[PDB]
Amino acid sequence: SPVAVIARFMPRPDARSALRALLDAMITPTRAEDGCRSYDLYESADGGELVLFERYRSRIALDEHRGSPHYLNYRAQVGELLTRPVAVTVLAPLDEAS
Amino acid sequence: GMTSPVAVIARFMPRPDARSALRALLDAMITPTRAEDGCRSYDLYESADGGELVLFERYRSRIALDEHRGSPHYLNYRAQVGELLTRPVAVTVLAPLDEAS
Repeated sequence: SPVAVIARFMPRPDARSALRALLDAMITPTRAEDGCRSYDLYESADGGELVLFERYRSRIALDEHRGSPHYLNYRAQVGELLTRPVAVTVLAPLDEAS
Repeated sequence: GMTSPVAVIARFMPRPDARSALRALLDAMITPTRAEDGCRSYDLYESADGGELVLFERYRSRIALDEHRGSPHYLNYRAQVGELLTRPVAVTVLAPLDEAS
Protein backbone atom coordinates (compact mmCIF):
# COMPACT_ATOMS: atom_id res chain seq x y z
CA SER A 1 0.00 0.00 0.00
CA PRO A 2 2.63 2.66 0.97
CA VAL A 3 4.44 5.10 -1.30
CA ALA A 4 7.56 7.26 -1.29
CA VAL A 5 8.68 10.32 -3.26
CA ILE A 6 12.07 11.75 -4.15
CA ALA A 7 11.79 15.42 -5.15
CA ARG A 8 14.91 17.17 -6.44
CA PHE A 9 15.25 20.94 -6.66
CA MET A 10 17.86 22.85 -8.67
CA PRO A 11 17.62 26.48 -7.52
CA ARG A 12 18.80 29.52 -9.43
CA PRO A 13 21.89 30.75 -7.53
CA ASP A 14 20.15 33.97 -6.45
CA ALA A 15 17.05 31.95 -5.39
CA ARG A 16 18.78 29.35 -3.16
CA SER A 17 17.89 31.14 0.08
CA ALA A 18 14.27 31.59 -1.02
CA LEU A 19 14.07 27.93 -2.03
CA ARG A 20 15.45 26.78 1.33
CA ALA A 21 12.85 28.95 3.10
CA LEU A 22 10.00 27.59 0.94
CA LEU A 23 10.96 23.99 1.64
CA ASP A 24 11.65 24.67 5.33
CA ALA A 25 8.03 25.82 5.76
CA MET A 26 6.71 22.52 4.35
CA ILE A 27 8.35 20.30 6.95
CA THR A 28 6.14 20.87 10.04
CA PRO A 29 2.69 20.69 8.42
CA THR A 30 3.66 17.81 6.17
CA ARG A 31 5.03 15.70 9.02
CA ALA A 32 1.75 16.44 10.83
CA GLU A 33 -0.37 14.84 8.05
CA ASP A 34 -2.18 11.66 9.18
CA GLY A 35 -0.82 9.80 6.15
CA CYS A 36 2.77 11.07 6.15
CA ARG A 37 5.24 8.51 7.47
CA SER A 38 8.34 10.73 6.98
CA TYR A 39 9.54 13.89 5.18
CA ASP A 40 13.24 14.67 5.18
CA LEU A 41 15.31 17.43 3.55
CA TYR A 42 18.87 17.11 2.18
CA GLU A 43 21.51 18.94 0.15
CA SER A 44 23.51 17.09 -2.53
CA ALA A 45 27.26 16.79 -1.91
CA ASP A 46 27.98 18.98 -4.96
CA GLY A 47 25.59 21.59 -3.50
CA GLY A 48 23.59 21.89 -6.72
CA GLU A 49 20.36 20.39 -5.49
CA LEU A 50 18.12 20.21 -2.48
CA VAL A 51 16.39 16.84 -2.16
CA LEU A 52 13.24 15.83 -0.26
CA PHE A 53 12.60 12.22 0.57
CA GLU A 54 8.97 11.63 1.55
CA ARG A 55 7.02 8.54 2.64
CA TYR A 56 3.21 8.10 2.80
CA ARG A 57 0.88 5.32 4.02
CA SER A 58 -1.05 5.07 0.74
CA ARG A 59 -1.54 6.67 -2.65
CA ILE A 60 -4.60 8.40 -1.08
CA ALA A 61 -2.32 9.97 1.55
CA LEU A 62 -0.01 11.29 -1.17
CA ASP A 63 -3.00 12.75 -3.08
CA GLU A 64 -4.12 14.46 0.14
CA HIS A 65 -0.68 16.01 0.67
CA ARG A 66 -0.78 17.37 -2.88
CA GLY A 67 -4.11 19.12 -2.15
CA SER A 68 -3.13 20.51 1.27
CA PRO A 69 -3.02 24.26 2.06
CA HIS A 70 0.74 24.12 2.66
CA TYR A 71 1.46 22.20 -0.54
CA LEU A 72 -0.68 24.48 -2.68
CA ASN A 73 1.19 27.52 -1.39
CA TYR A 74 4.54 25.87 -2.10
CA ARG A 75 3.47 24.75 -5.57
CA ALA A 76 2.33 28.29 -6.42
CA GLN A 77 5.83 29.64 -5.74
CA VAL A 78 8.45 26.97 -6.32
CA GLY A 79 8.74 27.11 -10.13
CA GLU A 80 9.96 30.70 -10.11
CA LEU A 81 12.99 29.77 -7.98
CA LEU A 82 14.36 26.94 -10.09
CA THR A 83 16.60 26.45 -13.13
CA ARG A 84 14.41 23.52 -14.21
CA PRO A 85 11.17 21.95 -12.92
CA VAL A 86 11.15 19.82 -9.76
CA ALA A 87 12.39 16.34 -10.60
CA VAL A 88 9.86 14.10 -8.91
CA THR A 89 10.04 10.33 -8.69
CA VAL A 90 7.23 8.41 -7.03
CA LEU A 91 8.37 5.08 -5.58
CA ALA A 92 6.80 1.79 -4.64
CA PRO A 93 8.60 -0.13 -1.88
CA LEU A 94 10.09 -3.52 -2.71
CA ASP A 95 12.03 -4.06 0.50
CA GLU A 96 11.69 -1.30 3.07
CA ALA A 97 12.51 -2.41 6.63
CA SER A 98 10.40 0.51 7.92
CA GLY B 1 32.00 16.66 8.64
CA MET B 2 33.19 13.04 8.51
CA THR B 3 31.31 12.06 11.67
CA SER B 4 28.03 13.54 10.38
CA PRO B 5 25.22 11.31 9.10
CA VAL B 6 24.79 10.99 5.36
CA ALA B 7 22.32 9.48 2.92
CA VAL B 8 22.71 8.06 -0.59
CA ILE B 9 20.25 7.68 -3.43
CA ALA B 10 21.26 5.13 -6.04
CA ARG B 11 19.17 4.77 -9.20
CA PHE B 12 19.42 1.72 -11.47
CA MET B 13 18.04 1.49 -14.99
CA PRO B 14 18.16 -2.20 -15.97
CA ARG B 15 17.78 -3.58 -19.42
CA PRO B 16 14.34 -5.24 -19.54
CA ASP B 17 15.95 -8.69 -19.86
CA ALA B 18 18.19 -7.97 -16.88
CA ARG B 19 15.58 -6.70 -14.43
CA SER B 20 15.18 -9.93 -12.40
CA ALA B 21 18.97 -10.31 -12.34
CA LEU B 22 19.39 -6.76 -11.03
CA ARG B 23 16.74 -7.34 -8.37
CA ALA B 24 18.64 -10.45 -7.18
CA LEU B 25 21.95 -8.55 -7.11
CA LEU B 26 20.46 -5.73 -5.06
CA ASP B 27 18.54 -8.16 -2.81
CA ALA B 28 21.81 -9.79 -1.76
CA MET B 29 23.09 -6.42 -0.50
CA ILE B 30 20.22 -5.86 1.90
CA THR B 31 20.98 -8.19 4.82
CA PRO B 32 24.77 -7.54 5.07
CA THR B 33 24.31 -3.78 4.55
CA ARG B 34 21.55 -3.42 7.16
CA ALA B 35 23.84 -5.45 9.48
CA GLU B 36 26.60 -2.82 9.23
CA ASP B 37 27.09 -1.05 12.58
CA GLY B 38 27.00 2.25 10.73
CA CYS B 39 23.98 1.65 8.50
CA ARG B 40 20.84 3.39 9.76
CA SER B 41 18.67 2.21 6.84
CA TYR B 42 18.91 0.60 3.40
CA ASP B 43 15.63 0.33 1.50
CA LEU B 44 14.79 -0.81 -2.03
CA TYR B 45 12.05 0.68 -4.22
CA GLU B 46 10.90 0.66 -7.81
CA SER B 47 9.95 3.87 -9.61
CA ALA B 48 6.21 4.32 -10.18
CA ASP B 49 6.78 4.01 -13.94
CA GLY B 50 8.75 0.77 -13.45
CA GLY B 51 11.84 1.97 -15.33
CA GLU B 52 14.15 2.27 -12.32
CA LEU B 53 15.05 0.48 -9.15
CA VAL B 54 16.07 2.89 -6.39
CA LEU B 55 18.01 2.40 -3.16
CA PHE B 56 17.69 4.91 -0.38
CA GLU B 57 20.52 4.47 2.12
CA ARG B 58 21.27 6.22 5.40
CA TYR B 59 24.58 5.97 7.29
CA ARG B 60 25.47 7.17 10.76
CA SER B 61 28.57 8.96 9.39
CA ARG B 62 30.51 9.51 6.18
CA ILE B 63 33.10 7.14 7.68
CA ALA B 64 30.36 4.46 7.78
CA LEU B 65 29.63 5.04 4.07
CA ASP B 66 33.33 4.61 3.35
CA GLU B 67 33.28 1.33 5.31
CA HIS B 68 30.27 0.22 3.25
CA ARG B 69 32.06 0.98 -0.01
CA GLY B 70 35.00 -1.21 1.08
CA SER B 71 32.88 -4.19 2.15
CA PRO B 72 32.93 -7.65 0.51
CA HIS B 73 29.27 -7.38 -0.41
CA TYR B 74 29.71 -3.94 -2.00
CA LEU B 75 32.76 -5.00 -3.98
CA ASN B 76 30.97 -8.10 -5.31
CA TYR B 77 28.03 -5.93 -6.35
CA ARG B 78 30.25 -3.26 -7.98
CA ALA B 79 31.94 -5.89 -10.14
CA GLN B 80 28.64 -7.04 -11.66
CA VAL B 81 26.09 -4.24 -11.66
CA GLY B 82 27.07 -2.23 -14.75
CA GLU B 83 26.64 -5.17 -17.09
CA LEU B 84 22.89 -5.30 -16.28
CA LEU B 85 22.12 -1.64 -16.96
CA THR B 86 21.35 0.71 -19.84
CA ARG B 87 23.55 3.33 -18.19
CA PRO B 88 25.78 3.54 -15.10
CA VAL B 89 24.22 3.65 -11.62
CA ALA B 90 23.19 7.20 -10.81
CA VAL B 91 24.47 7.92 -7.30
CA THR B 92 23.85 11.00 -5.19
CA VAL B 93 25.40 11.52 -1.79
CA LEU B 94 23.23 13.63 0.51
CA ALA B 95 23.84 15.79 3.58
CA PRO B 96 20.82 16.08 5.92
CA LEU B 97 19.38 19.54 6.40
CA ASP B 98 16.30 18.35 8.31
CA GLU B 99 16.06 14.60 8.75
CA ALA B 100 13.77 13.35 11.55
CA SER B 101 14.75 10.48 13.83
